[PDB]
Amino acid sequence: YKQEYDMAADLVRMLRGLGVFMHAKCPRCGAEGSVSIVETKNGYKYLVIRHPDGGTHTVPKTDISAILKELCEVKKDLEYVLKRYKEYEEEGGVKFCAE
Amino acid sequence: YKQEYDMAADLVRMLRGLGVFMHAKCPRCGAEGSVSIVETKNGYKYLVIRHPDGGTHTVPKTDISAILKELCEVKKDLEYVLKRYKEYEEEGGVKFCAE
Ligand SMILES: [Zn+2]
Ligand SMILES: [Zn+2]
Repeated sequence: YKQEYDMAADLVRMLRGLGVFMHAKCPRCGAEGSVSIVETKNGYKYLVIRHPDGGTHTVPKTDISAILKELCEVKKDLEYVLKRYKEYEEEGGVKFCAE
Repeated sequence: YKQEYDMAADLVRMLRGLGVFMHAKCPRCGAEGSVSIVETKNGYKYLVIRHPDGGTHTVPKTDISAILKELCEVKKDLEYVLKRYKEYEEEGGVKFCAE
């Protein structure tokens, strides 16, 4: 559980740094909110849901299904964007990385 | 030029929809600003730089080098995130897409 939780937390961290929108049903409230991470003073990152009125709830390590579902959707969106980059370089002749 | 410009504009559109942060040196000002797209009333999407005080400048079709450079950086960031998803699924056993 802790492994799976930290890998999810690590992805959410990376995506949040990029600006990537993520939303999920909170395991605690039932309410929709934004998926984020919090870092304890000791350097451990855990997952939370921030509900649009400010309320934030910790995601239990045994219940990350809704977070994994959203990470799945994000993964597909990023795959699609990269497929288009590949198309525009290989079929379109665009050299995005001038080299 | 128009082809290359529209493919870049199409990527910027997709990334902006995802929330992905993009910044570049404006071909007109010299100033740094955020890369975005604008859509004419007739449905054509062109590229602009929005400078943090509100000033927005059209990017000429013959001068998209700084936009392509940033799209290159974004591409590498997204490749890195997907490499980590692949690692966490294949080596970490995490099934992000429950199926
Ligand atoms: Zn909640
Ligand atoms: Zn400018």
